[PDB]
Amino acid sequence: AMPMIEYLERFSLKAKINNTTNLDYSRRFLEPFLRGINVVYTPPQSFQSAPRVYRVNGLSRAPASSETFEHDGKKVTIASYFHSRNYPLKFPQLHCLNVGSSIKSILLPIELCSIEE
Repeated sequence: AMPMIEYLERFSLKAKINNTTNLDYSRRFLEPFLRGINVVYTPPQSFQSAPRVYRVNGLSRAPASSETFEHDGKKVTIASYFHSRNYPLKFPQLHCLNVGSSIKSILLPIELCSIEE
């Protein structure tokens, strides 16, 4: 598993990667580029889930700092969602990956995604 963040830094930015770097604009322009890819999502062990390969429809219309999602009739934000799940996000203020389907969109920051070499 090659960290998708590593891919972004080396290939997408050609510079330094971080939330302090303008990966936001890279996120928005890479949307069609990632639309139709497969990534291995490495879940924090608080999730108790196995590294799952998700099919990327694309990227979310909003950054994970603003993106709320319905989980059991309750909406929370992905930034706080991972943070309380014992995974402090390094890219919380950036767009989240949209995998799965239109009916149920799995939104996960590309920080936790790895690309299968």
